[PDB]
Amino acid sequence: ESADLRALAKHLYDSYIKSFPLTKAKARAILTGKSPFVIYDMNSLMMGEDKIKKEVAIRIFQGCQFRSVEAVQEITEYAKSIPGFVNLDLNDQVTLLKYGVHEIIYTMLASLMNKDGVLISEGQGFMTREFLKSLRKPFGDFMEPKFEFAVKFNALELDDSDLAIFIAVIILSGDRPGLLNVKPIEDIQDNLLQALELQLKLNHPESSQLFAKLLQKMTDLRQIVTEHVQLLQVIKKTETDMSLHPLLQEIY
Amino acid sequence: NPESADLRALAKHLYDSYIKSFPLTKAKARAILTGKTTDKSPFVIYDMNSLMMGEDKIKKEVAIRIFQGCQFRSVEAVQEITEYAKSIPGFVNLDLNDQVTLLKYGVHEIIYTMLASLMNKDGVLISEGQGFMTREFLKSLRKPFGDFMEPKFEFAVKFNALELDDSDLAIFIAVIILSGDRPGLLNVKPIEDIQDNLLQALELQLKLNHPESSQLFAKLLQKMTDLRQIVTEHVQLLQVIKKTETDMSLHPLLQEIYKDLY
Ligand SMILES: COC(=O)[C@]1(Cc2ccc(O)c(CC=C(C)C)c2)OC(=O)C(O)=C1c1ccc(O)cc1
Ligand SMILES: COC(=O)[C@]1(Cc2ccc(O)c(CC=C(C)C)c2)OC(=O)C(O)=C1c1ccc(O)cc1
Repeated sequence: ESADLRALAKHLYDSYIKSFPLTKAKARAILTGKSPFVIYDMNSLMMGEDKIKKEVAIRIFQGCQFRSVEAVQEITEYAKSIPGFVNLDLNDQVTLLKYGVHEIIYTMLASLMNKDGVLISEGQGFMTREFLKSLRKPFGDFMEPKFEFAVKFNALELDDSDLAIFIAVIILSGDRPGLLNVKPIEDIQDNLLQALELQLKLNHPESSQLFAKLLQKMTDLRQIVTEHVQLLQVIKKTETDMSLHPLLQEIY
Repeated sequence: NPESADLRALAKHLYDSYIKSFPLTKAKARAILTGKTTDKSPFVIYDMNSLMMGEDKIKKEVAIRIFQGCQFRSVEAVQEITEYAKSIPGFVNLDLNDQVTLLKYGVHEIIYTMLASLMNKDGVLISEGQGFMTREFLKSLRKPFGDFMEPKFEFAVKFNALELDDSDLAIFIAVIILSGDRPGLLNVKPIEDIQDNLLQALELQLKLNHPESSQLFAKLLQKMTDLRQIVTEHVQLLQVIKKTETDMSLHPLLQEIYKDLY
């Protein structure tokens, strides 16, 4: 019966590796020392465009949104590999992904961050924390709360096999508004929570109450998400130069 | 068999995303139209009085109010197709300008493909299938509004005879969006590679779902010629409206789609 939880752990690890090119293992190997191009100022950014692929702060934010949409499809694919997920009411699958992707993006973004900056373009670049802080308000305070979260999150020293199960727990949240059949969602999350618990005991025997400490980080995650939504409004309200091509507006 | 297993998974994925993106499926449309039902029975608009009463029953000039109404729903349909497109594996990975190009030229061919699901020889479901507007009433509309819908009906009765279900249409409308032959595409090869995979997916789906339908795949692909022609006539008809009805307002998103279209 513990054998089924190990099978679930391995299953989610295998699907996580398939769905996400840039693992934490890979990201960590880079961040510590195929060296990446560093963006530390406007001049290094300008030259960066030759491998990054009107105003600086707006172009960066927009680029980030384009790449965020690419990640949502990777997470959607991963979600369909979670035992029981596709058997749920189709409206509930949509609800769980709509509310879940933001929490997952910031969880996985921590894998790409240290206190000094963040890997960009599947590890091709490194944009410095200071450069992002240096953008004219309100763009200068967008990434900073994410860095704060990442520093505290990365102190848990989770690996990819741990994060694979954790991400599944996030997706199967029974408290998303508008859910029609909460029972099988909580029943799957119960099984994932059991699998995560055993994973963290076996993988981190020396790490006392790591399970508890990880679940507590959900608080921080949700604050980071609501804070981003609120700052997305300040943009929509007061930004004249944000108006993209009407058909691009639709995709985002 | 392992290769064909990945094509079944792609068809599954696309159908699943089709159900999520499109509130009114062919399956629901046909259940309303084939008049089996007591709860799903539509109110029928066939004349002015039934249109007037339809205003209370369903939730300026007549021909204009109907045309302004189709405009707004077309916009809402562009939204649904755009949401579907994002779900097609590889689409959001493509160049940003090419994503815009594929949608610009693709959405109207998809609108008319899926409008067929809502049509029989006698008329078309309106207001999410609550209403039904007769083909005769639409044809009797003041020139040039009288012949906007008739070419869609002509296409629909022929297309509908292929007897495709939603699981077929999900892969077909994906094949339409990933068209490498669109004017102004910067990188064609990555589009063609996605369409290759979609076409394999469609071919196995039509073979498994329609075993006794000879060359249904080839016959479906030929219908893409008919869609192309319906869009041209539609655009020509809009040019006439702009000049004849200067007081009538086209939607910017639709204007942007129509801007320098062939
Ligand atoms: C989970 O990770 C991600 O989704 C991202 C998306 C992404 C990919 C390539 C990129 O060049 C960017 C641009 C990142 C910035 C900070 C302008 C984002 O992949 C990243 O390497 C990265 O830094 C991401 C990212 C996502 C959301 C953000 O708010 C910031 C970065
Ligand atoms: C989903 O239903 C359709 O496809 C349309 C849109 C439609 C929806 C509700 C409506 O009330 C109407 C007609 C408008 C009034 C004010 C009675 C049209 O219903 C139609 O009869 C019709 O012709 C629709 C249509 C046609 C062409 C398009 O490009 C888009 C929608």
